[PDB]
Amino acid sequence: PVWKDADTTLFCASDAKAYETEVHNVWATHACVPTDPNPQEIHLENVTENFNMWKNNMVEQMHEDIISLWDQSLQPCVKLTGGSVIKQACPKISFDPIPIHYCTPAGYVILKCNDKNFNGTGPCKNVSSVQCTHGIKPVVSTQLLLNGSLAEEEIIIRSENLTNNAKTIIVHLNKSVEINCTRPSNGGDIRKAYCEINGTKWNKVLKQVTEKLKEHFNNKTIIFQPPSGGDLEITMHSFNCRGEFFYCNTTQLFNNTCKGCNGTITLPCKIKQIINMWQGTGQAMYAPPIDGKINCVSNITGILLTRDGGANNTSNETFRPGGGDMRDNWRSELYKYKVVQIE
Ligand SMILES: NCC(=O)N1CCN(C(=O)N2C[C@H](CO)C[C@H](C(=O)Nc3ccc(Cl)c(F)c3)C2)CC1
Ligand SMILES: *[C@@H]1O[C@H](CO)[C@@H](O)[C@H](O)[C@H]1NC(C)=O
Ligand SMILES: *[C@@H]1O[C@H](CO)[C@@H](O)[C@H](O)[C@H]1NC(C)=O
Ligand SMILES: *[C@@H]1O[C@H](CO)[C@@H](O)[C@H](O)[C@H]1NC(C)=O
Ligand SMILES: *[C@@H]1O[C@H](CO)[C@@H](O)[C@H](O)[C@H]1NC(C)=O
Ligand SMILES: *[C@@H]1O[C@H](CO)[C@@H](O)[C@H](O)[C@H]1NC(C)=O
Ligand SMILES: *[C@@H]1O[C@H](CO)[C@@H](O)[C@H](O)[C@H]1NC(C)=O
Ligand SMILES: *[C@@H]1O[C@H](CO)[C@@H](O)[C@H](O)[C@H]1NC(C)=O
Ligand SMILES: *[C@@H]1O[C@H](CO)[C@@H](O)[C@H](O)[C@H]1NC(C)=O
Ligand SMILES: *[C@@H]1O[C@H](CO)[C@@H](O)[C@H](O)[C@H]1NC(C)=O
Ligand SMILES: *[C@@H]1O[C@H](CO)[C@@H](O)[C@H](O)[C@H]1NC(C)=O
Repeated sequence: PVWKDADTTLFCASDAKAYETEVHNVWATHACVPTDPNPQEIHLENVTENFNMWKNNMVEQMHEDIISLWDQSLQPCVKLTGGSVIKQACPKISFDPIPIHYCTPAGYVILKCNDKNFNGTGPCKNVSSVQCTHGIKPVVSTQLLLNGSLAEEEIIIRSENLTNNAKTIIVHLNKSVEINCTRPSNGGDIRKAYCEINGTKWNKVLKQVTEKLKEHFNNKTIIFQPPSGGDLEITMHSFNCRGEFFYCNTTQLFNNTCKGCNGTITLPCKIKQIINMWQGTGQAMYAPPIDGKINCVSNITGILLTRDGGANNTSNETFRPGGGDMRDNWRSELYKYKVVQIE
């Protein structure tokens, strides 16, 4: 059985619950099938295959799915896509992502790279074939990748072209770092929140990230700086928790000084009603946050970085956190997968 590289229309599988009102469950109930009860990958003996996580149509297909899911599930009170102003009801929803499997139709298979040091591009020497990917949670965020999978050996640097500073860098961690975010109790500032992180763990992992980046940039000095301009979605770590949009200041995470800084790091945050959408250009206005304690505990599993340009003539490389193109979030999980057509 031989194959060739090809794109095709995939379908999706999930474990959505019948009567759950959570928006991810409802969308999967009507747009996905139940997950494969007996999956078994086929190892391809002595096969080496090339992959390119930055040129992978699975990413675009997942992007279209998550756009469609958010479009049917989140209802803003006011939607402003340039000039036009749509007003409607904005009930609060139940929101928590569930795993989605992407699967091939007849005549196609997914090749899976099992190399534990695979960086996302180039050859792979331990290859298997599957009918479906694993369950991928579609977490929308900027700056930090949340609730993903971990690199199995070392910290992995991913980029389409590291020399080109316009190309985003995905840092894939091998040890997750918890981020615990709370909008407490109540009143009438209901938007003020905070995220707590173990500073010992975070600064240890950041140290390891800098050393790994030194390996790629001629043992140069590595400097982290906060973003340099942009809207709040770019300059802040943005994510959705229980349907509410949190914006968190990550200045204390990207400080090169760390000494007397081994305690809990408290990130100031705020819940925003007016957000610049990631699906398409436009603003959306939601209703004020629900009452009660709003809390999310997540795993930081990767970091999105942009390297500063114009530093060739210096001894430093400066890196800033940088989300915005949600495709890279899906890429960080689909990197090991590629679709081929069974000849
Ligand atoms: N047309 C194809 C395309 O690629 N895009 C369409 C338009 N986009 C955009 O304008 N921005 C800029 C905007 C700031 O100005 C922030 C956008 C963004 O990340 N928002 C965002 C919202 C909520 C959450 Cl929870 C989140 F984590 C992120 C990217 C998205 C990119
Ligand atoms: C290939 O990958 C598998 C995981 O699917 C794992 O046992 C190991 O990393 C490799 N095994 C062999 C026999 O090469
Ligand atoms: C990934 O590995 C390939 C070798 O297969 C190499 O050519 C490429 O530059 C690597 N990229 C990074 C970011 O390490
Ligand atoms: C967080 O990470 C731990 C180990 O790193 C893992 O066991 C746990 O399932 C992760 N939590 C989530 C929500 O993925
Ligand atoms: C993670 O990777 C780094 C190298 O980048 C290594 O020093 C460290 O020991 C690894 N941690 C684990 C838990 O494997
Ligand atoms: C990578 O980027 C650098 C700088 O933009 C460029 O000189 C080089 O040709 C690029 N390599 C590829 C394969 O595009
Ligand atoms: C998260 O933080 C809240 C308040 O700061 C605390 O009550 C809760 O126990 C924390 N949970 C974890 C898992 O750290
Ligand atoms: C913080 O991280 C360190 C090292 O990972 C760990 O020993 C400690 O239990 C964690 N929690 C606190 C409260 O220090
Ligand atoms: C984050 O906090 C620092 C001070 O703690 C402040 O200077 C900075 O403006 C804040 N970030 C944003 C995007 O407002
Ligand atoms: C990460 O997973 C935990 C457990 O499933 C969940 O409570 C949390 O809300 C998730 N975080 C995000 C940002 O989806
Ligand atoms: C900066 O780096 C790029 C890619 O490595 C190179 O093409 C360019 O000549 C360098 N310096 C300047 C001043 O352009």
